[PDB]
Amino acid sequence: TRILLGVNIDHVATLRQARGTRYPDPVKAALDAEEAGADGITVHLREDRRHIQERDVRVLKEVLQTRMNFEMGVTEEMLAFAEEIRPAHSCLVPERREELTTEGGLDVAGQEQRIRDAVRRLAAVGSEVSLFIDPDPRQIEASARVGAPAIELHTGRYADAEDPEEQARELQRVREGVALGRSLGLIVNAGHGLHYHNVEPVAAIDGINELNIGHAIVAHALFVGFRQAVAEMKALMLAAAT
Amino acid sequence: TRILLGVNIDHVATLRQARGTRYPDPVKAALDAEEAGADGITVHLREDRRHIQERDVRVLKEVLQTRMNFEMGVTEEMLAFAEEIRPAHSCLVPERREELTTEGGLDVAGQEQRIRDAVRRLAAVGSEVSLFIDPDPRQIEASARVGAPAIELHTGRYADAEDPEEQARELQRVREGVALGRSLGLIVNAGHGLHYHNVEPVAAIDGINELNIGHAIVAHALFVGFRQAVAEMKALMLAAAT
Repeated sequence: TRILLGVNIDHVATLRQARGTRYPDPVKAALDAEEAGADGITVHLREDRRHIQERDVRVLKEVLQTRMNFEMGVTEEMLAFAEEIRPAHSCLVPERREELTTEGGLDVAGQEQRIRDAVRRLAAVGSEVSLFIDPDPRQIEASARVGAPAIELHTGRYADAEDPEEQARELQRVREGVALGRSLGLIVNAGHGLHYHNVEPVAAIDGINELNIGHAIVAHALFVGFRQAVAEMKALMLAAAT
Repeated sequence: TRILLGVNIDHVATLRQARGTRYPDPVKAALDAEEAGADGITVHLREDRRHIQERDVRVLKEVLQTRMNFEMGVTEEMLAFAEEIRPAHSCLVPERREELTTEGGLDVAGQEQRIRDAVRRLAAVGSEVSLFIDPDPRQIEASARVGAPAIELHTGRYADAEDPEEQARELQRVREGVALGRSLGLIVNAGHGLHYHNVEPVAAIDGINELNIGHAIVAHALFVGFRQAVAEMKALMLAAAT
Protein backbone atom coordinates (compact mmCIF):
# COMPACT_ATOMS: atom_id res chain seq x y z
CA THR A 1 0.00 0.00 0.00
CA ARG A 2 0.91 3.69 0.24
CA ILE A 3 3.72 5.32 2.20
CA LEU A 4 3.02 5.74 5.92
CA LEU A 5 3.54 8.68 8.28
CA GLY A 6 4.55 8.25 11.90
CA VAL A 7 4.42 11.48 13.90
CA ASN A 8 6.94 11.87 16.71
CA ILE A 9 5.67 14.12 19.50
CA ASP A 10 8.84 14.36 21.64
CA HIS A 11 9.45 18.05 21.06
CA VAL A 12 5.95 18.96 22.17
CA ALA A 13 7.24 17.78 25.54
CA THR A 14 10.45 19.77 24.96
CA LEU A 15 8.28 22.89 25.07
CA ARG A 16 6.42 21.64 28.16
CA GLN A 17 9.57 20.85 30.15
CA ALA A 18 10.88 24.38 29.51
CA ARG A 19 8.55 25.83 32.16
CA GLY A 20 7.65 22.65 34.03
CA THR A 21 3.94 23.06 33.34
CA ARG A 22 1.31 20.56 32.27
CA TYR A 23 0.98 22.19 28.84
CA PRO A 24 1.53 21.69 26.03
CA ASP A 25 0.42 18.08 26.41
CA PRO A 26 2.17 15.71 23.97
CA VAL A 27 -0.86 13.44 24.45
CA LYS A 28 -3.18 16.08 22.96
CA ALA A 29 -0.77 16.61 20.06
CA ALA A 30 -0.73 12.84 19.46
CA LEU A 31 -4.54 12.74 19.36
CA ASP A 32 -4.62 15.73 17.03
CA ALA A 33 -2.11 14.02 14.73
CA GLU A 34 -4.16 10.82 14.43
CA GLU A 35 -7.27 12.88 13.77
CA ALA A 36 -5.30 14.70 11.06
CA GLY A 37 -4.31 11.46 9.36
CA ALA A 38 -1.19 10.15 11.10
CA ASP A 39 -0.74 6.40 10.64
CA GLY A 40 1.05 6.04 13.96
CA ILE A 41 2.46 8.00 16.88
CA THR A 42 6.15 7.79 17.79
CA VAL A 43 7.42 8.48 21.30
CA HIS A 44 10.98 8.35 22.63
CA LEU A 45 11.42 7.96 26.39
CA ARG A 46 15.04 8.89 27.08
CA GLU A 47 16.97 7.75 30.14
CA ASP A 48 17.71 11.38 31.05
CA ARG A 49 13.96 12.08 30.68
CA ARG A 50 14.84 15.17 28.63
CA HIS A 51 11.32 15.66 27.25
CA ILE A 52 8.92 12.70 27.34
CA GLN A 53 8.08 11.28 30.76
CA GLU A 54 6.72 7.87 31.83
CA ARG A 55 3.38 9.60 32.33
CA ASP A 56 3.33 10.47 28.63
CA VAL A 57 3.81 6.88 27.43
CA ARG A 58 1.32 5.42 29.91
CA VAL A 59 -1.43 7.89 28.96
CA LEU A 60 -0.70 7.41 25.24
CA LYS A 61 -1.23 3.67 25.72
CA GLU A 62 -4.74 4.40 27.00
CA VAL A 63 -5.79 6.93 24.34
CA LEU A 64 -4.09 6.10 21.01
CA GLN A 65 -6.49 5.30 18.16
CA THR A 66 -3.74 3.97 15.87
CA ARG A 67 -0.55 2.42 17.23
CA MET A 68 2.46 3.35 19.35
CA ASN A 69 6.04 3.36 18.10
CA PHE A 70 8.07 3.32 21.31
CA GLU A 71 11.61 4.57 20.76
CA MET A 72 14.07 3.53 23.43
CA GLY A 73 17.73 3.00 24.26
CA VAL A 74 18.68 -0.59 24.98
CA THR A 75 18.66 -0.82 28.78
CA GLU A 76 16.98 -3.12 31.29
CA GLU A 77 14.80 -0.27 32.56
CA MET A 78 13.39 0.51 29.11
CA LEU A 79 12.92 -3.14 28.14
CA ALA A 80 10.97 -3.88 31.32
CA PHE A 81 8.90 -0.75 30.77
CA ALA A 82 8.17 -1.77 27.17
CA GLU A 83 7.19 -5.28 28.31
CA GLU A 84 4.59 -3.51 30.44
CA ILE A 85 3.49 -0.98 27.81
CA ARG A 86 3.30 -3.63 25.06
CA PRO A 87 3.69 -1.17 22.18
CA ALA A 88 2.70 -2.32 18.68
CA HIS A 89 5.94 -0.91 17.33
CA SER A 90 9.27 -0.16 19.00
CA CYS A 91 12.56 1.29 17.80
CA LEU A 92 15.99 0.80 19.36
CA VAL A 93 18.10 3.97 19.26
CA PRO A 94 21.52 4.99 20.63
CA GLU A 95 21.67 7.29 23.66
CA ARG A 96 25.07 6.43 25.14
CA ARG A 97 28.56 6.84 23.66
CA GLU A 98 29.22 3.09 23.40
CA GLU A 99 26.20 2.29 21.21
CA LEU A 100 26.69 5.34 18.97
CA THR A 101 28.37 5.32 15.57
CA THR A 102 30.07 8.47 14.27
CA GLU A 103 27.10 9.22 12.01
CA GLY A 104 24.60 8.67 14.82
CA GLY A 105 22.93 5.33 14.12
CA LEU A 106 22.82 2.34 16.47
CA ASP A 107 25.97 0.21 16.31
CA VAL A 108 24.15 -3.10 15.87
CA ALA A 109 27.25 -4.73 14.40
CA GLY A 110 29.21 -3.84 17.53
CA GLN A 111 26.60 -5.22 19.94
CA GLU A 112 24.84 -8.03 18.07
CA GLN A 113 24.05 -10.27 21.05
CA ARG A 114 22.85 -7.35 23.18
CA ILE A 115 20.53 -6.15 20.42
CA ARG A 116 19.33 -9.70 19.65
CA ASP A 117 18.17 -10.19 23.25
CA ALA A 118 16.39 -6.83 23.15
CA VAL A 119 14.67 -7.71 19.88
CA ARG A 120 13.63 -11.08 21.27
CA ARG A 121 12.16 -9.61 24.47
CA LEU A 122 10.23 -6.95 22.57
CA ALA A 123 8.97 -9.41 19.94
CA ALA A 124 7.79 -11.78 22.70
CA VAL A 125 5.61 -8.90 23.85
CA GLY A 126 4.14 -8.60 20.35
CA SER A 127 6.08 -5.55 19.25
CA GLU A 128 7.40 -5.16 15.71
CA VAL A 129 10.96 -3.99 16.34
CA SER A 130 12.88 -1.49 14.25
CA LEU A 131 16.59 -0.66 14.50
CA PHE A 132 17.72 2.93 13.97
CA ILE A 133 20.88 2.61 11.89
CA ASP A 134 23.03 4.51 9.40
CA PRO A 135 22.55 3.66 5.72
CA ASP A 136 25.61 1.42 6.03
CA PRO A 137 25.53 -2.01 4.31
CA ARG A 138 27.34 -3.52 7.29
CA GLN A 139 24.78 -2.28 9.83
CA ILE A 140 21.86 -3.30 7.61
CA GLU A 141 23.19 -6.85 7.30
CA ALA A 142 23.77 -7.07 11.05
CA SER A 143 20.22 -5.86 11.66
CA ALA A 144 18.92 -8.74 9.54
CA ARG A 145 20.97 -11.27 11.54
CA VAL A 146 19.74 -10.19 14.97
CA GLY A 147 16.20 -10.84 13.79
CA ALA A 148 14.75 -7.34 13.66
CA PRO A 149 11.80 -7.13 11.23
CA ALA A 150 12.55 -3.50 10.39
CA ILE A 151 15.19 -0.79 10.15
CA GLU A 152 14.91 2.99 10.13
CA LEU A 153 17.59 4.68 8.04
CA HIS A 154 19.37 7.71 9.50
CA THR A 155 18.48 10.52 7.08
CA GLY A 156 20.45 13.07 9.12
CA ARG A 157 23.42 13.45 6.77
CA TYR A 158 21.02 13.89 3.86
CA ALA A 159 19.23 16.63 5.80
CA ASP A 160 22.49 18.26 6.92
CA ALA A 161 23.98 18.38 3.42
CA GLU A 162 25.40 21.80 2.55
CA ASP A 163 25.83 21.56 -1.23
CA PRO A 164 23.40 19.89 -3.70
CA GLU A 165 26.13 17.43 -4.75
CA GLU A 166 26.62 16.23 -1.17
CA GLN A 167 22.86 15.83 -0.76
CA ALA A 168 22.68 13.78 -3.95
CA ARG A 169 25.34 11.41 -2.59
CA GLU A 170 23.61 11.05 0.77
CA LEU A 171 20.22 10.51 -0.87
CA GLN A 172 21.88 7.80 -2.95
CA ARG A 173 23.15 6.12 0.22
CA VAL A 174 19.62 6.06 1.60
CA ARG A 175 18.37 4.73 -1.73
CA GLU A 176 20.94 1.93 -1.71
CA GLY A 177 20.09 1.24 1.93
CA VAL A 178 16.41 0.67 1.17
CA ALA A 179 17.19 -1.67 -1.74
CA LEU A 180 19.57 -3.72 0.42
CA GLY A 181 17.21 -3.94 3.39
CA ARG A 182 14.24 -5.15 1.36
CA SER A 183 16.47 -7.71 -0.36
CA LEU A 184 17.10 -9.08 3.14
CA GLY A 185 13.36 -9.06 3.79
CA LEU A 186 13.49 -6.06 6.10
CA ILE A 187 10.85 -3.36 6.43
CA VAL A 188 12.66 -0.08 5.75
CA ASN A 189 11.82 3.24 7.40
CA ALA A 190 13.46 6.67 7.65
CA GLY A 191 12.70 10.19 8.88
CA HIS A 192 15.36 11.82 11.06
CA GLY A 193 16.03 15.45 10.12
CA LEU A 194 13.40 15.51 7.38
CA HIS A 195 11.36 18.67 6.88
CA TYR A 196 8.82 20.15 4.45
CA HIS A 197 11.46 21.11 1.89
CA ASN A 198 13.56 17.92 1.70
CA VAL A 199 11.07 15.14 2.47
CA GLU A 200 9.83 14.55 -1.10
CA PRO A 201 12.98 13.00 -2.61
CA VAL A 202 13.10 10.54 0.31
CA ALA A 203 9.39 9.71 0.09
CA ALA A 204 9.92 9.10 -3.63
CA ILE A 205 12.22 6.14 -2.94
CA ASP A 206 10.59 2.87 -3.97
CA GLY A 207 10.05 0.51 -1.05
CA ILE A 208 10.07 3.05 1.77
CA ASN A 209 7.46 1.88 4.28
CA GLU A 210 7.06 4.62 6.87
CA LEU A 211 8.62 8.00 7.54
CA ASN A 212 8.88 8.93 11.21
CA ILE A 213 9.05 12.71 11.40
CA GLY A 214 8.92 14.78 14.58
CA HIS A 215 10.78 18.06 15.07
CA ALA A 216 9.98 19.67 11.70
CA ILE A 217 6.29 18.86 12.13
CA VAL A 218 6.29 20.35 15.63
CA ALA A 219 8.18 23.39 14.33
CA HIS A 220 5.69 23.86 11.49
CA ALA A 221 2.77 23.34 13.87
CA LEU A 222 3.74 26.55 15.68
CA PHE A 223 2.51 28.40 12.60
CA VAL A 224 -0.40 26.38 11.17
CA GLY A 225 -1.43 24.11 14.04
CA PHE A 226 -0.68 20.43 14.63
CA ARG A 227 -3.69 19.18 12.66
CA GLN A 228 -2.78 21.16 9.54
CA ALA A 229 0.95 20.47 9.91
CA VAL A 230 0.39 16.71 10.00
CA ALA A 231 -2.05 16.80 7.08
CA GLU A 232 0.29 18.92 4.95
CA MET A 233 3.24 16.60 5.61
CA LYS A 234 1.25 13.47 4.78
CA ALA A 235 -0.04 15.02 1.55
CA LEU A 236 3.53 15.82 0.47
CA MET A 237 4.61 12.23 1.12
CA LEU A 238 1.63 10.69 -0.71
CA ALA A 239 2.06 12.95 -3.74
CA ALA A 240 5.79 12.21 -3.88
CA ALA A 241 5.42 8.44 -3.43
CA THR A 242 3.02 8.28 -6.38
CA THR B 1 -6.74 53.26 26.88
CA ARG B 2 -7.22 49.51 26.40
CA ILE B 3 -5.04 46.73 27.80
CA LEU B 4 -2.01 45.84 25.67
CA LEU B 5 -0.60 42.48 24.62
CA GLY B 6 3.13 41.93 24.31
CA VAL B 7 4.06 38.55 22.88
CA ASN B 8 7.27 36.95 24.12
CA ILE B 9 8.83 34.64 21.53
CA ASP B 10 11.62 33.05 23.61
CA HIS B 11 10.30 29.50 23.51
CA VAL B 12 10.01 29.40 19.74
CA ALA B 13 13.80 29.58 19.91
CA THR B 14 13.71 26.94 22.66
CA LEU B 15 12.17 24.57 20.14
CA ARG B 16 14.77 25.63 17.57
CA GLN B 17 17.85 25.11 19.75
CA ALA B 18 16.68 21.57 20.53
CA ARG B 19 17.81 20.39 17.09
CA GLY B 20 20.03 23.32 16.14
CA THR B 21 18.25 24.10 12.88
CA ARG B 22 17.06 27.44 11.51
CA TYR B 23 13.46 26.45 12.18
CA PRO B 24 11.29 27.34 13.88
CA ASP B 25 12.34 30.97 13.40
CA PRO B 26 11.28 33.27 16.27
CA VAL B 27 11.46 36.11 13.73
CA LYS B 28 8.67 34.54 11.66
CA ALA B 29 6.60 33.98 14.80
CA ALA B 30 7.05 37.63 15.82
CA LEU B 31 5.91 38.84 12.40
CA ASP B 32 2.95 36.47 12.60
CA ALA B 33 2.21 37.84 16.08
CA GLU B 34 2.17 41.47 14.91
CA GLU B 35 -0.02 40.53 11.95
CA ALA B 36 -2.38 38.79 14.38
CA GLY B 37 -2.73 41.89 16.55
CA ALA B 38 0.17 41.90 19.02
CA ASP B 39 0.98 45.38 20.34
CA GLY B 40 4.65 44.59 20.84
CA ILE B 41 7.21 41.79 20.68
CA THR B 42 9.21 40.75 23.74
CA VAL B 43 12.57 39.00 23.42
CA HIS B 44 14.99 37.90 26.14
CA LEU B 45 18.65 37.57 25.18
CA ARG B 46 20.25 35.59 28.01
CA GLU B 47 23.93 35.57 28.93
CA ASP B 48 23.98 31.78 28.57
CA ARG B 49 22.25 32.09 25.16
CA ARG B 50 19.81 29.36 26.19
CA HIS B 51 17.31 30.15 23.43
CA ILE B 52 17.45 33.61 21.79
CA GLN B 53 20.66 34.52 19.95
CA GLU B 54 22.25 37.79 18.79
CA ARG B 55 20.95 36.95 15.31
CA ASP B 56 17.38 36.91 16.63
CA VAL B 57 17.50 40.40 18.14
CA ARG B 58 19.29 42.06 15.22
CA VAL B 59 16.93 40.63 12.59
CA LEU B 60 13.90 41.58 14.71
CA LYS B 61 15.13 45.19 14.80
CA GLU B 62 15.00 45.20 10.98
CA VAL B 63 11.57 43.60 10.56
CA LEU B 64 9.35 44.61 13.51
CA GLN B 65 6.27 46.63 12.55
CA THR B 66 5.47 47.54 16.16
CA ARG B 67 8.12 47.77 18.88
CA MET B 68 10.65 45.56 20.64
CA ASN B 69 10.63 44.83 24.36
CA PHE B 70 14.18 43.76 25.10
CA GLU B 71 14.48 41.68 28.27
CA MET B 72 18.00 41.56 29.65
CA GLY B 73 20.18 41.02 32.70
CA VAL B 74 22.16 44.06 33.79
CA THR B 75 25.76 43.59 32.66
CA GLU B 76 28.20 45.89 30.86
CA GLU B 77 28.28 43.64 27.81
CA MET B 78 24.48 43.60 27.61
CA LEU B 79 23.92 47.31 28.28
CA ALA B 80 26.26 48.24 25.43
CA PHE B 81 24.43 45.80 23.15
CA ALA B 82 21.13 47.46 24.04
CA GLU B 83 22.68 50.89 23.44
CA GLU B 84 23.46 49.83 19.86
CA ILE B 85 20.15 48.02 19.27
CA ARG B 86 18.10 50.85 20.81
CA PRO B 87 14.84 49.01 21.54
CA ALA B 88 11.74 51.13 22.15
CA HIS B 89 11.05 49.15 25.31
CA SER B 90 13.42 47.31 27.62
CA CYS B 91 12.89 45.20 30.73
CA LEU B 92 15.51 44.45 33.37
CA VAL B 93 15.32 40.86 34.64
CA PRO B 94 17.40 38.77 37.05
CA GLU B 95 19.84 36.20 35.64
CA ARG B 96 22.43 35.88 38.41
CA ARG B 97 22.01 34.49 41.94
CA GLU B 98 22.68 37.74 43.79
CA GLU B 99 20.04 39.71 41.90
CA LEU B 100 17.33 37.07 42.39
CA THR B 101 14.83 37.37 45.22
CA THR B 102 13.24 34.26 46.71
CA GLU B 103 10.06 34.86 44.73
CA GLY B 104 12.08 35.32 41.55
CA GLY B 105 11.86 39.02 40.76
CA LEU B 106 14.75 41.46 40.37
CA ASP B 107 16.16 42.58 43.71
CA VAL B 108 16.00 46.29 42.90
CA ALA B 109 16.09 47.27 46.57
CA GLY B 110 19.39 45.45 47.07
CA GLN B 111 21.12 47.05 44.09
CA GLU B 112 19.44 50.45 43.66
CA GLN B 113 22.52 52.29 42.36
CA ARG B 114 23.43 49.56 39.87
CA ILE B 115 19.87 49.53 38.52
CA ARG B 116 19.64 53.34 38.55
CA ASP B 117 22.63 53.58 36.20
CA ALA B 118 21.17 50.89 33.93
CA VAL B 119 17.84 52.72 33.70
CA ARG B 120 19.60 56.01 32.97
CA ARG B 121 21.77 54.53 30.22
CA LEU B 122 18.84 52.83 28.48
CA ALA B 123 16.63 55.90 28.82
CA ALA B 124 19.39 57.96 27.20
CA VAL B 125 19.03 55.69 24.17
CA GLY B 126 15.30 56.44 24.06
CA SER B 127 14.11 53.20 25.63
CA GLU B 128 11.17 52.94 28.02
CA VAL B 129 12.62 50.82 30.82
CA SER B 130 10.64 48.29 32.85
CA LEU B 131 11.73 46.42 35.97
CA PHE B 132 10.66 42.81 36.52
CA ILE B 133 9.86 42.76 40.23
CA ASP B 134 7.81 40.82 42.77
CA PRO B 135 4.43 42.27 43.77
CA ASP B 136 6.19 43.55 46.90
CA PRO B 137 5.77 47.10 48.32
CA ARG B 138 9.51 47.50 48.97
CA GLN B 139 10.54 46.55 45.43
CA ILE B 140 7.81 48.71 43.90
CA GLU B 141 8.93 51.75 45.89
CA ALA B 142 12.59 51.15 45.06
CA SER B 143 11.73 50.97 41.35
CA ALA B 144 10.17 54.44 41.55
CA ARG B 145 13.30 55.76 43.26
CA VAL B 146 15.72 54.53 40.58
CA GLY B 147 13.72 56.44 37.97
CA ALA B 148 12.33 53.56 35.94
CA PRO B 149 9.12 54.55 34.13
CA ALA B 150 7.58 51.07 34.38
CA ILE B 151 7.44 47.83 36.37
CA GLU B 152 6.37 44.29 35.48
CA LEU B 153 4.85 42.28 38.33
CA HIS B 154 5.89 38.64 38.76
CA THR B 155 2.60 36.77 38.33
CA GLY B 156 4.31 33.41 38.81
CA ARG B 157 2.93 32.71 42.28
CA TYR B 158 -0.59 33.59 41.15
CA ALA B 159 -0.10 31.26 38.19
CA ASP B 160 1.47 28.52 40.35
CA ALA B 161 -1.34 28.50 42.93
CA GLU B 162 -2.69 25.02 43.72
CA ASP B 163 -5.90 25.77 45.66
CA PRO B 164 -8.48 28.47 44.79
CA GLU B 165 -7.93 30.14 48.18
CA GLU B 166 -4.20 30.58 47.54
CA GLN B 167 -4.88 32.00 44.08
CA ALA B 168 -7.29 34.58 45.49
CA ARG B 169 -4.58 35.74 47.90
CA GLU B 170 -1.89 35.95 45.23
CA LEU B 171 -4.22 37.85 42.89
CA GLN B 172 -4.81 40.33 45.71
CA ARG B 173 -1.06 40.89 45.98
CA VAL B 174 -0.98 41.73 42.28
CA ARG B 175 -4.00 44.01 42.63
CA GLU B 176 -2.35 45.89 45.48
CA GLY B 177 0.87 45.97 43.47
CA VAL B 178 -0.81 47.72 40.55
CA ALA B 179 -2.46 50.26 42.85
CA LEU B 180 0.82 51.13 44.57
CA GLY B 181 2.74 51.44 41.31
CA ARG B 182 0.21 53.79 39.72
CA SER B 183 0.14 55.87 42.90
CA LEU B 184 3.87 56.39 42.37
CA GLY B 185 3.21 57.28 38.73
CA LEU B 186 4.55 54.00 37.38
CA ILE B 187 3.32 52.04 34.38
CA VAL B 188 2.43 48.59 35.71
CA ASN B 189 2.74 45.41 33.65
CA ALA B 190 2.50 41.67 34.28
CA GLY B 191 2.26 38.43 32.34
CA HIS B 192 4.66 35.76 33.56
CA GLY B 193 3.12 32.31 33.90
CA LEU B 194 -0.26 33.52 32.67
CA HIS B 195 -2.20 31.22 30.35
CA TYR B 196 -5.58 31.02 28.63
CA HIS B 197 -7.38 29.91 31.79
CA ASN B 198 -6.02 32.34 34.41
CA VAL B 199 -5.25 35.50 32.42
CA GLU B 200 -8.71 37.09 32.69
CA PRO B 201 -8.72 37.96 36.41
CA VAL B 202 -5.34 39.64 35.86
CA ALA B 203 -6.45 41.50 32.74
CA ALA B 204 -9.51 42.67 34.69
CA ILE B 205 -7.33 44.53 37.20
CA ASP B 206 -7.87 48.29 37.04
CA GLY B 207 -4.81 50.09 35.74
CA ILE B 208 -3.00 47.13 34.19
CA ASN B 209 -1.14 48.47 31.17
CA GLU B 210 0.35 45.57 29.24
CA LEU B 211 0.58 41.81 29.70
CA ASN B 212 3.75 40.18 28.39
CA ILE B 213 2.93 36.54 27.70
CA GLY B 214 5.22 34.02 26.04
CA HIS B 215 5.26 30.31 26.89
CA ALA B 216 1.49 29.84 27.06
CA ILE B 217 1.02 31.48 23.65
CA VAL B 218 3.77 29.33 22.13
CA ALA B 219 2.24 26.21 23.72
CA HIS B 220 -1.24 27.03 22.40
CA ALA B 221 0.19 27.89 18.97
CA LEU B 222 1.20 24.24 18.59
CA PHE B 223 -2.51 23.42 18.29
CA VAL B 224 -4.16 26.38 16.53
CA GLY B 225 -1.20 28.22 15.02
CA PHE B 226 0.64 31.34 16.16
CA ARG B 227 -1.71 33.79 14.44
CA GLN B 228 -4.82 32.28 16.04
CA ALA B 229 -3.11 31.75 19.41
CA VAL B 230 -2.09 35.41 19.60
CA ALA B 231 -5.51 36.66 18.49
CA GLU B 232 -7.37 34.42 20.96
CA MET B 233 -5.25 35.62 23.89
CA LYS B 234 -5.75 39.29 23.00
CA ALA B 235 -9.53 38.91 22.73
CA LEU B 236 -9.69 37.31 26.20
CA MET B 237 -7.72 40.20 27.65
CA LEU B 238 -9.80 42.89 25.93
CA ALA B 239 -13.09 41.35 27.04
CA ALA B 240 -11.86 41.07 30.62
CA ALA B 241 -10.49 44.62 30.84
CA THR B 242 -13.78 46.20 29.73
